[PDB]
Amino acid sequence: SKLAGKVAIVTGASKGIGAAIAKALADEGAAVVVNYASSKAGADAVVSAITEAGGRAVAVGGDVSKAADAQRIVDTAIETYGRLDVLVNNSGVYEFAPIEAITEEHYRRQFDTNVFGVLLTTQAAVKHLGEGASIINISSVVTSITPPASAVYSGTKGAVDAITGVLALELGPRKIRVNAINPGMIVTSDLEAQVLGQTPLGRLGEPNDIASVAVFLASDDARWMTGEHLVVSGGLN
Amino acid sequence: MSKLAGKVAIVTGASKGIGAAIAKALADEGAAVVVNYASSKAGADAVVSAITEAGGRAVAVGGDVSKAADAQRIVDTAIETYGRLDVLVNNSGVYEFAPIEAITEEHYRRQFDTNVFGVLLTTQAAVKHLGEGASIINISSVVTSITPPASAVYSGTKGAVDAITGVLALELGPRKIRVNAINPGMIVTEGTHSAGIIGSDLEAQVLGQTPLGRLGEPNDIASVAVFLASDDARWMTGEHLVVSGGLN
Amino acid sequence: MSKLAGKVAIVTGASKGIGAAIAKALADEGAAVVVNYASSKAGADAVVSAITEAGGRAVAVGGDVSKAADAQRIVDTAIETYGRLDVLVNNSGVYEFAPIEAITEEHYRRQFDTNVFGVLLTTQAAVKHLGEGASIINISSVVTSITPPASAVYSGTKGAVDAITGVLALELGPRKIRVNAINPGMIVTEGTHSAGSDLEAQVLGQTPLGRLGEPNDIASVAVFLASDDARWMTGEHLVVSGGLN
Amino acid sequence: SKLAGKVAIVTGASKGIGAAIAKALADEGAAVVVNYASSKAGADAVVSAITGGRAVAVGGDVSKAADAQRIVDTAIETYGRLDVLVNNSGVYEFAPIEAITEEHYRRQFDTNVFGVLLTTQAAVKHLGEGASIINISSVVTSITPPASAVYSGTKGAVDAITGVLALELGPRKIRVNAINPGMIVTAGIIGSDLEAQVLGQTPLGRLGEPNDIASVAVFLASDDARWMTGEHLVVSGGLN
Ligand code: NA
Ligand code: NA
Ligand code: NA
Ligand code: NA
Ligand code: NA
Ligand code: NA
Ligand code: NA
Ligand code: NA
Repeated sequence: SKLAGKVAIVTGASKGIGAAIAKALADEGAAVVVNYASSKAGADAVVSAITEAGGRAVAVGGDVSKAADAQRIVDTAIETYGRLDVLVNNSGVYEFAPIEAITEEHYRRQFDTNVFGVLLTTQAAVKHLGEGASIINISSVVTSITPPASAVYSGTKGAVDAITGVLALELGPRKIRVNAINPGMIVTSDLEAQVLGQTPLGRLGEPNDIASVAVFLASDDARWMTGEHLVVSGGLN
Repeated sequence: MSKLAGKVAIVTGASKGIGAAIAKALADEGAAVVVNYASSKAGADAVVSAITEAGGRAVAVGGDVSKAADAQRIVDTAIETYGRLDVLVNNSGVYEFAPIEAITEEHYRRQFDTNVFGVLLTTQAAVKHLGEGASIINISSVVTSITPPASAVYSGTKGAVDAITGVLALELGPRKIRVNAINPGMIVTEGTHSAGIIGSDLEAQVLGQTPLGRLGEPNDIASVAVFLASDDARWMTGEHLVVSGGLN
Repeated sequence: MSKLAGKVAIVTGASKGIGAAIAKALADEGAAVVVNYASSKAGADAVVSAITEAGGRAVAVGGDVSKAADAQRIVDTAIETYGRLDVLVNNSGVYEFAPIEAITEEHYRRQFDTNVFGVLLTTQAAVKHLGEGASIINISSVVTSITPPASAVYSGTKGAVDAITGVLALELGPRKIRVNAINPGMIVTEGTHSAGSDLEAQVLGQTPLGRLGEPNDIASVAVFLASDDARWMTGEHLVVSGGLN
Repeated sequence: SKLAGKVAIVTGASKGIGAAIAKALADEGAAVVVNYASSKAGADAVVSAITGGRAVAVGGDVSKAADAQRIVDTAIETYGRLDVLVNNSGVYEFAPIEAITEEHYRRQFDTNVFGVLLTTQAAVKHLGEGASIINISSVVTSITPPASAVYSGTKGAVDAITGVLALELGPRKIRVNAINPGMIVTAGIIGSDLEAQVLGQTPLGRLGEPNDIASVAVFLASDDARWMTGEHLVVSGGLN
């Protein structure tokens, strides 16, 4: 198993992409700290699924935009499993608005979680990370396609892309890898039909389309990649 | 003929450095310029006197682009003073470096509020007065290409600016308002290259990676701003022009 | 003040379209222009007449940039006629589309030889006369960003031009010679917009600025890059497609 | 096993990157046609190393249309199918602009570009839903080093070809992606000096090895990459 003995944290992992990454990491033998912001029951079902199949996992509630919660999520990993190897920053929220409608709260809520939350969780994690560790930031294909009415959301993801490249260089001497995945629209309307029509591989994405890439980046198979942004959108860029 | 004859521009963060040089260069091409400053009134007054002494029009206005009321007042100043608005240069920006271990909430908020939110607020207030042929220029940074260690917050702000540039290019395209970014390299005091000064270890390191063999000075950026502001760039929108002497 | 007063430029493939508009636009800023054509002598002669009748200096020279001797003669024409060389615009280029199944050796070679080897041979000849402040402008294409179906060879060639631009910027930077690319979108006959095909319609629908590009859209960016206004830009690739990328 | 029942072709596979890719893919259950331009011994060695699995050596120069076709026919004749193509066959030569010749241009573009197009063209007949094409390009398309105009040009062309074919073959659900390797140690003062200079610019603090590329090829060949096409993965230890 690619991640035997390793320990991963996945933020935003009660549902959807985060949930699928937590399970796929466990399938390769990582113990997984399943952080949830919203739905506790979803996270408990992720833990139950991991543990039923012979894995180890633990759910932990918390809001990554708050320094104390970010720290507690990292502590959980160490207090429960004694080590940390992989961080998946997946906690993200989204809201669209044209330039005329953008409010301060629209700006703050998204930057606080999508950017400051990545920084706080990563800062907390870095204390425990050494040679071979892998940090995976979940960004979005919007940094390539930058759609109308997405200035703040795409703004947050542009910030994540840049942070990924900074930390790759900064943490390189410590041999900690930092990469991004830039997913397309992932289904867990007009937009779905539009996006489908622009998607070369002829379907909409699913959570496990992202999960398999996160596992690759988490594993030693990606030991010579850092600072990369992998667009996982079925060909849309 | 002057490229910006009869036009009006706002330049945010224009008391010094790049923004000051941009204001002067836009005025040189006939634009009347609202010189916005965050706290150096004396700097902005100097830029206005240099503009008017050279035969141009300009007016200083103080205000924090991160505060909606100040964003609106900066834009009102253009319309009240000159009757119209054609060019917005979002240059207000602050910078601070820190490794991941030293990042704090205030370090994060201060840079994002000014370098991101201030761009959105100023642009939001301006667009109600922009029509076909208008040009918004966002001053980003070469850090979005080279992403140096200990710049996670700063570079993050500029990544955000780069993506906002793309979004608004698409969003404002049907109104025929252009939106582009300039991504400056490290910029040093005007006269540095003529004085033969390498000022610091950081300057030396960037200079060693700069193909053109010096560091940029403010007028290096200003001339690109005028280009993007003019009709010469009419078929460019959503671009990010790295202006670093070849460092990327 | 004319931005290129006293400078000398070469524009390859300048008998029509983008090339022609670039030649006229450089001369409008005071450059003397060597107007190179591959086939159409009459196109080049009318570009020259247009320039001289507007008070500038220009000369036509026929030649195939994919042949070393012709690339060298194009450059020697600048030096013999005007004494110097400051600006090279590598615009000569051909295109042909074809799906992978249909690609032929001739379809590959003709495009690579003109679009890539021609740029190399011309730049090579020019560099012998370029000094500080020189500017080399390669005409690439938006296809390097959008990479459309059935353009493997053509996009291949422009992808090569994009890379060569980055290499030569680093390579010639210590000599203070700038090297940049323009990556035009689809460009149609001048006047098509003001006047009012299915591919044209498709590309128009995908263009944020609401029309198709015309040659002067490219020309004015070429003048910028040729000038001292762009003195702090080298190795860049400017997409000039009305926002399509 | 990620590529159980699948068949792969890897071009220029007698040494270095290509050989390591061939062993990695067969390690996941794929039958590998191991193309070599010259070193039959190396290729045979690779095949021997493989035979847990299945493999067959084949000589050919992908720049020559008939050789490219025979590489693909070898796959179909020996194993009945074709699922993965790795276009690795590459020559490299460096020269500053003053030193560029017609022969230096042609030999690189013929193998690094026309050979990719010929081999791909032969192969696509046989490729269906879930097939994966992997083009080995180079980090040079990001870093564009001096004295590499022709070699970086070839790789810039491969990057663009990758994008075109991802969109072109999308409707058939054939994926097309590139790896952009950094310097992979696989001479004299020139090699040592270069190695130190690249090490110093490499954030992960060593030089690349062939397996560093191989493991990424196996990912792109596999279904784990089923939602990626038209991508270019830099595998350089962080140098870009
Ligand atoms: Na885009
Ligand atoms: Na695309
Ligand atoms: Na970079
Ligand atoms: Na570079
Ligand atoms: Na694309
Ligand atoms: Na786009
Ligand atoms: Na580069
Ligand atoms: Na880099």
